[PDB]
Amino acid sequence: ASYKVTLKTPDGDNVITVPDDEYILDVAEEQGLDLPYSCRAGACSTCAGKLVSGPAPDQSDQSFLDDDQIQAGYILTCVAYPTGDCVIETHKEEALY
Ligand code: FES
Repeated sequence: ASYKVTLKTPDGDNVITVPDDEYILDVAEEQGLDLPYSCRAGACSTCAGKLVSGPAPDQSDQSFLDDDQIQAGYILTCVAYPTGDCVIETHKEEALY
């Protein structure tokens, strides 16, 4: 299955198609977007984004955000799979400090 993921970047909004078994960061980069990252292993906050609408992405592979933050919609985009059409704001790391 695939989903329409709207990424709202500081530069502009981009609607891309992401399959249910690929990570959002991976697919965004394939489409020419430049999103932040460092570890790419779910263990830091560099790739953080925030869910604006749509179902929550599958974060079973993330570990850095606290249960509280997954709670509130923060997403580690490097290890997040989409689970429905959704809109995510990227570059949100500063927001977690
Ligand atoms: S780049 Fe470290 S958690 Fe995604």
